[PDB]
Amino acid sequence: PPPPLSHCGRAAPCEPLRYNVCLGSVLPYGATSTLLAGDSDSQEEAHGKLVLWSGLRNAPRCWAVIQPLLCAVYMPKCENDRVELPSRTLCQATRGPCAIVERERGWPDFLRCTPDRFPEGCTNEVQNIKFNSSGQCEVPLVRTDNPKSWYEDVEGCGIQCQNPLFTEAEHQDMHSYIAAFGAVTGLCTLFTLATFVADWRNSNRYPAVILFYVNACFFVGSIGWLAQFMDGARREIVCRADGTMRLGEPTSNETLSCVIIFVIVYYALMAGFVWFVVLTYAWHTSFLSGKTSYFHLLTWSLPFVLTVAILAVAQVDGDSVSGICFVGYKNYRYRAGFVLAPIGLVLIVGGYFLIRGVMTLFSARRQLADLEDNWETLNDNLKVIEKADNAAQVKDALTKMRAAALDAQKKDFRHGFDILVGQIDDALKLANEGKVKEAQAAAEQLKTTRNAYIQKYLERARSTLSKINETMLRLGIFGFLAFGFVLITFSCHFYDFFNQAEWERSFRDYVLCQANVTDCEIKNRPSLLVEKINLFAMFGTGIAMSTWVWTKATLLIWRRTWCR
Ligand SMILES: CS(=O)(=O)c1ccc(C(=O)Nc2ccc(Cl)c(-c3ccccn3)c2)c(Cl)c1
Ligand SMILES: *[C@@H]1O[C@H](CO)[C@@H](O)[C@H](O)[C@H]1NC(C)=O
Repeated sequence: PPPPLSHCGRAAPCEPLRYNVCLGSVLPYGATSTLLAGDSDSQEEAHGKLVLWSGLRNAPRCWAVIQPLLCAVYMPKCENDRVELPSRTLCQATRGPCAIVERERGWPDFLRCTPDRFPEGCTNEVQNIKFNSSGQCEVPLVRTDNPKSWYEDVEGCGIQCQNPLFTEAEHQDMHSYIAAFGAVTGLCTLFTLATFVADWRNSNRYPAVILFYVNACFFVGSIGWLAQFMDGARREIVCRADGTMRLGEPTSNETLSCVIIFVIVYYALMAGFVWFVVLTYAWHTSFLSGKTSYFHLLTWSLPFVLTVAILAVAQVDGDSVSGICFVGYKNYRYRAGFVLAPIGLVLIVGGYFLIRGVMTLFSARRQLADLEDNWETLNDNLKVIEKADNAAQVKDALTKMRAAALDAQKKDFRHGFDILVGQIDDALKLANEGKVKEAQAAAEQLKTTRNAYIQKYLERARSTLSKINETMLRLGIFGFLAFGFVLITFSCHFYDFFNQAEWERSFRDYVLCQANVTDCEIKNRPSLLVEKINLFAMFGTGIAMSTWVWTKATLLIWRRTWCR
């Protein structure tokens, strides 16, 4: 029994302990003092302050070091009218893990590690006392030892893998939607690819070959989206090794599984849009075999660059609702710059080719509509000269035929119309002179020039309009239909980015309030039905482009291979 040092003590009247327990541990000493605790001026009041301090049970790292400190200040050892001052080593041990205390409320003057009221080289009785109460994390926080997993300053607790803003039943509902849409797309797109490889001889040709790689992109995308449906795959792709949600991937000492599924989904998504722009450019140029090298470069290099960029900045995060890893689930700025930015460009570039595509379709359609209008004006006015008996009537119909000839005129075509124009002038002089018989005979000469040379150009014009009937219009229908779905996808990704500033605030507010309790309400969360609309647009194009081989010719392709 050695006598303790003068500086490690403080002269105080020692009153007996009311409670024989401090924060779930027995006390050996009998007397205490309420002067070390500034706020407390009674033992009952000290226990009333200790029960508020015990609210730090959550966050084990702080709770493990604050328990011997709180008992050394509020319920300390008092013997021979002197209270034991707590050692600075016991005090400094809290400064680090209990950094949350300084931030949330701030350390009081009596609980600050100053050389006075906290001296060095002092042996405490609380140091001998062992506390077994620790390791408590309030859900949605899960107990983890990984420092790169601890949510905010709550050292010891990390954010759980399952999204706390959505229920277990709601997850099941979204996963049922992804399974159904994924399987239908997966089977439809594979069928198209199987039909294309079966007739590869004829199939590897523009513009049909474009749709083959389009489907290939939607097939790979389906594999990545359906990957979560393997036993325990969703809680391997989206969940970290400790059980926390995956963030900032590629991260150190963690399975590549997350960035694998991200690369498969995002790359096949982006390459699908570059192949869409190729399809729209093909519909523009239809009105290309030597450009195959240029097509395959941009469709596989540009998405590669964007994917490598995301992996370099490490912005791959995982959502339990989607069941896949993606760019910018946490930091939406990186999502907009890598999802809305390229999808924004494909609507500008791809759309421009669809606009100039219909522009040329209706321009060439108008050319024959105007030339057939002038053909009838010539035919009807010739019947007027035939019907006419007056020299003024013949003169009137020839002047109408002359204006219609010049209107239809605007080298092989120019030479032919000059003969007709010249013949009208030769006929016009006869009408001016008063001759009706000679002018009517001259009009019949225009019929022979029309019936053998001008007729051939009209026949060639009507034939080109019949060329547009099937494939020329089919590619356009698929191009506009795909554009529609891309416009839906853009709107859904934009809606998310728009409200992600408030959804971050509401997610943070719900997790931090549930961290401590002896009700918490979700302010606002992202709309799942809008996410279902996005998946309807994504998988919708997958099935919509799969209908290219939905022709009568493909039925005979499968019948021929059946015999083989
Ligand atoms: C509240 S938060 O943590 O900011 C958060 C949480 C979840 C999301 C979110 O929308 N997740 C999600 C949930 C479900 C789906 Cl299907 C998707 C999706 C849709 C289309 C393409 C790829 N993934 C995405 C977002 Cl943007 C933000
Ligand atoms: C629990 O943590 C919140 C901050 O997330 C804080 O406002 C609250 O005071 C803490 N509870 C206790 C009892 O200290």
